[PDB]
Amino acid sequence: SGFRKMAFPSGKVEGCMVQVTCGTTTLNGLWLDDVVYCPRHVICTSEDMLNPNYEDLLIRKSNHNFLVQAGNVQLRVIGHSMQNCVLKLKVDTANPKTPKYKFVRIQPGQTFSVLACYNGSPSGVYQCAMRPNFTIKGSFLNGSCGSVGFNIDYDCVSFCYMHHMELPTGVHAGTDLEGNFYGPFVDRQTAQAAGTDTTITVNVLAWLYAAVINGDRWFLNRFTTTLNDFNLVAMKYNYEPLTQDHVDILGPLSAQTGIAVLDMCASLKELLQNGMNGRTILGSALLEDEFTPFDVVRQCS
Amino acid sequence: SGFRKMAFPSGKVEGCMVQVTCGTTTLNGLWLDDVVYCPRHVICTSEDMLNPNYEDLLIRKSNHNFLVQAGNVQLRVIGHSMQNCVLKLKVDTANPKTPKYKFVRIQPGQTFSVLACYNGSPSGVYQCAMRPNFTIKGSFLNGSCGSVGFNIDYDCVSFCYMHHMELPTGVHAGTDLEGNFYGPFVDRQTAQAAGTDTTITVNVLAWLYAAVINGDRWFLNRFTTTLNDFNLVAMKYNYEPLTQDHVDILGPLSAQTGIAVLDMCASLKELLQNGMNGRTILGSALLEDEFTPFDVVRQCS
Repeated sequence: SGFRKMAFPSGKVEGCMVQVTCGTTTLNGLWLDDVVYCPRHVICTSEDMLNPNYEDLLIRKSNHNFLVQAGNVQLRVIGHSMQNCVLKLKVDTANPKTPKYKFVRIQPGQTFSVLACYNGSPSGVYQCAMRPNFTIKGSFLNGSCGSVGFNIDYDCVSFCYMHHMELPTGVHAGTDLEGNFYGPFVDRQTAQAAGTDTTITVNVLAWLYAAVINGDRWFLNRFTTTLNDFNLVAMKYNYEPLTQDHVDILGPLSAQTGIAVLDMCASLKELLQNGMNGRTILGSALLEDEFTPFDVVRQCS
Repeated sequence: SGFRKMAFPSGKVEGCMVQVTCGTTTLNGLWLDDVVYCPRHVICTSEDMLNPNYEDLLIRKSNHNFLVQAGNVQLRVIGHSMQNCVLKLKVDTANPKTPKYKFVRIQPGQTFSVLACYNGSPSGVYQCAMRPNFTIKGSFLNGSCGSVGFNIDYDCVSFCYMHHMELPTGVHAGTDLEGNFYGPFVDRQTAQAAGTDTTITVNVLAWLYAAVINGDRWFLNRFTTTLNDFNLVAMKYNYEPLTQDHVDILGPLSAQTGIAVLDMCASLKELLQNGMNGRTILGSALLEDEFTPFDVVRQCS
């Protein structure tokens, strides 16, 4: 028993992290087979970051401009190209630790593990959720660009995030591994900022189910509500709307506990309207929305 | 920027996890060089767990009674012995992925990463603090015994915890890797329960410093307090006493922020006496005590 925010074991990804240096700019890259993936902004300095033309900047580079280091061993770059906001550097050695992998793009409200790296060296691992406004609330210091986010399913690593930049509010923005940004952000210095965010309702409900499974029941009540009346309270408190597909995804948890989804929605309505009155749920005094129904099932089998 | 509960990258430990089976009991073991370490209660069934004599039970076993599996490869057991509550199984193959390691015992209030495993297969990684009552608030399902806790310092893994059992309140108890339990617990079925716990004051203060570093300042005030008057409020709210050594450990954080330790103690006193009034600190509505001063410095450089 117990319920903890848990990352995937990171070993399969640790074996893929390298350091990429271009000029005086160093950051992290992802070495899969004979290709290294990294943020394209490794090819410019701060003067270019104000208004960069990356097609121009890349044409002015050669293979020998890129230093790739996997631990001690320097990897020889034999080709370079750009795919959207990611740079692909072909190297003359296939990574012998390449896991089975896929490049997948995730949806807002889904979670993934982040392996924070500096200078190609992993430093820590933690879970993130993609917020509805396409930012993540991570922990990234200078040098962490190119750190990746991933999920693991039966020894296949699904890479979903590469870190590119920090926004003024301290949240983080990046791309999928095809180089396409999550959200309306760009890899240049503008006044860009995170848009308004909302709470992921289906995840809050999943976490209330986790709490019941772990013996927290004080917030339960005899009432039920309709989907429609619940959603009127959702909008008032800046929660995302709940759909029938959400109800269906919550099915297995509702079955394991015996509490119908719309029964739990009544509890959430009262928590939103009255607060907690000094009590806690799974050790939180706030309603937590960064656990998916899948995350809960994984720990509550 | 940002501040997140972060585990150490787990790859070095993943390469050491094996499955140990004895009869119908299977759990996790730790394979370092040519020795496998696991909880000794793998050698008994439920009838023995009520009042086991482990010296008797081990004398009745032979090497061929132990099945050790590292992935697919079965490891041949050529020796067995008991050290306190851990079983040591000598095998005929040295683990080629053995990292540099040490066996260290940690202090209450210190943190470590847990690699949750099932059937020798890692499933997730998360941070834990050793509570003052020598329990941890982990996430462990059936089959997770023998999962280990560790810290990493410059590619040396310091193993500090092996998981043995769950207590009635849902918290967890285990041993160091020499087999010596943390706290007053035993590996048999008694009515044992966690003792009263307290809040780790130095860690709460470290986390308030993290918050200031990340731009949370609303709880600061112009006041200072003495160590003695602070400690009178500590006892009232079930906080551990603060010592001069604690003040010294908080030195670097106090220097980076410009807020003297006893200045921050005044803020903690007011947070304890008045609450938060609907505000949050680093996204928590509760005061968090599972980050050490070291954990904070690691993310706030």
